[PDB]
Amino acid sequence: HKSEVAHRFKDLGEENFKALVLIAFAQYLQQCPFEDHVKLVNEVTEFAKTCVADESAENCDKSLHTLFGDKLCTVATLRETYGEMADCCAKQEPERNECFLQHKDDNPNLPRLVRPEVDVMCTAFHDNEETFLKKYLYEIARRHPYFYAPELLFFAKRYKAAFTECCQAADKAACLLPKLDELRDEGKASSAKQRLKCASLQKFGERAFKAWAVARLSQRFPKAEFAEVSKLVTDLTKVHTECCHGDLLECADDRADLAKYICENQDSISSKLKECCEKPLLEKSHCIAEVENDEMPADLPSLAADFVESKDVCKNYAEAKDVFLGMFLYEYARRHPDYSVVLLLRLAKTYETTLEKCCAAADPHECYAKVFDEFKPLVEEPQNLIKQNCELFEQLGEYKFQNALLVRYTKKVPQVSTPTLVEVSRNLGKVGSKCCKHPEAKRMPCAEDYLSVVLNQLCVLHEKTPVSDRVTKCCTESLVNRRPCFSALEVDETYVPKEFNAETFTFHADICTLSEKERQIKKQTALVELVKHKPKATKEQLKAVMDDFAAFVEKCCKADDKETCFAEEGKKLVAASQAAL
Ligand SMILES: CCCCCCCCCCCCCCCC(=O)O
Ligand SMILES: CCCCCCCCCCCCCCCC(=O)O
Ligand SMILES: CCCCCCCCCCCCCCCC(=O)O
Ligand SMILES: CCCCCCCCCCCCCCCC(=O)O
Repeated sequence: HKSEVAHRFKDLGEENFKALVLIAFAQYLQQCPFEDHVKLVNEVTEFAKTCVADESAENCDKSLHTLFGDKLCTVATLRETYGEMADCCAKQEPERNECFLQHKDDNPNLPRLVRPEVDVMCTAFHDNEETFLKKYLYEIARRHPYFYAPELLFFAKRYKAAFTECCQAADKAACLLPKLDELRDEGKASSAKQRLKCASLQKFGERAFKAWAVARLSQRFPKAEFAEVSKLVTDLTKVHTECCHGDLLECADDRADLAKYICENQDSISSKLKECCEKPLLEKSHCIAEVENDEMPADLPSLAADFVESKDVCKNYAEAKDVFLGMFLYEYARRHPDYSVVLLLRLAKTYETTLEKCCAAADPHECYAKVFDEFKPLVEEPQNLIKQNCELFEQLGEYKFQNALLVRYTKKVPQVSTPTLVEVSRNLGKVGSKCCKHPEAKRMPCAEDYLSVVLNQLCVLHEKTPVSDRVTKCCTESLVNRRPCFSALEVDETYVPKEFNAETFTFHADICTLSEKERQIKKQTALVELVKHKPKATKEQLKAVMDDFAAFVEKCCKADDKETCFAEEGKKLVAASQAAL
């Protein structure tokens, strides 16, 4: 097109356009005040309309990167506020855009965003909807300069829906707060998935990611032929690499192109893409990436004929090893939408090892004969862990389950700080609440999806302040052995018990007025501290102390003159508990 500004403006619409321009500037000029970004947006938008009325008007022929860089270099305080970044303005466009990219601050020093009171939010939202929503969109964007813009917009619209609905309800807070919590959770989850997947693309190279994409794309598109899944894997690897580099426009064009291709070849790929492919370009790739798995073909043979009994397995494997393993993965994954991607990768890995050991042995066709028998245990491992853990979650509530995990992982890595054990145990509990309500046929993908974020959050924390050599080993391992590495952690039989500190086990009547959430975190904190002090306590002993404590709390929150109850009965509870252990 003669005018990229005009074409993007027509295709996106005025509203999406303004929001995206705001996110972009917010991500590059992370320290300018909101009203500055508003003025930049309005100026750019006005220019855009000029180009929509006539693509030949001056400057409309310029590229997007040139116009963006020009507006950046129009900020008069650029050198005072950003220093080096102002030097990018001396370069010509190919180098200028890259320089700006590099000078994005992934960790700016900005005060933590305070969630105001529900009445304050609803009042501002009603009295000034667009400034209320846009200011927050800027506050979020400036704190995630590498978060993909369009997805941030997709979140923003869900925030708008949350306020439009809840600020009319009688119990506003009961409506909104859970929704704001969900949005926050998905936001940090996604924002960490991005960083994780790029760090894997850099650490382990294109091949491993290609493997992953074969598995997931095959579960999603079982009716597609291998050549098509392979074409999509190559294009998807390109998209991810480019998006991990950072350029918004390049990444967007790559995703839009892939979406166009997938929508023109629906019959070759999937039958559940009908509506996604009718959505506007802004939502297309997003919709296609979230679509449910396609129904798998009914009359699918077993893999025995192609990958075991057939002669030429070694010939077809040495001919193009990665293509062959890709074919094995493809056939296996499209047959098992129930398996996790990582599990399929342990299968493909195992099959690769044995094909390596057997095609060089006396008789290959006999060495690799009973290979699929090797898959069974690797498959039953996550299955048994799911059955047992969801079975435990059905017995105990979410909270008591959290306490079970708390005791197990505290005994496993007692060197981890207390608040981190509490937060990991509670998060794992939430994963149990969410996935255990699916049937078995759909539980393992769920767990993986959630575990990858939880075990990810742990690892970043552990990187900043390392404590356990075993946890470091699990965090530096390949993303396929990460979860198994954590499951392999054993109780630390070398840990020296922590010194008894009376205050750690002293309780005051304020606990009676705390919210259920803060009361829970207080008791769970004391429970971790209790296991760290008496790490060798047995399940029954621990239950006895916890029972004593629970009854003690309900007695002192029910008594006249509560503080003396907590101090007296507190002394008795502690003495008795030390004696029992
Ligand atoms: C369409 C071809 C894609 C290439 C497929 C290669 C399959 C390799 C299978 C081994 C598992 C790969 C998992 C990554 C970890 C590793 O490097 O070992
Ligand atoms: C003068 C222009 C400055 C910058 C303009 C804002 C950039 C807008 C381009 C982003 C459009 C995203 C297209 C859809 C994304 C996707 O399908 O993946
Ligand atoms: C990064 C996605 C951009 C749009 C192209 C994807 C459309 C094909 C659907 C396959 C998506 C599978 C799940 C996400 C893949 C990924 O980004 O790693
Ligand atoms: C920063 C250090 C964090 C260390 C946290 C220690 C607790 C590890 C949590 C392990 C969860 C993985 C669950 C896999 C299934 C299993 O329980 O075996």
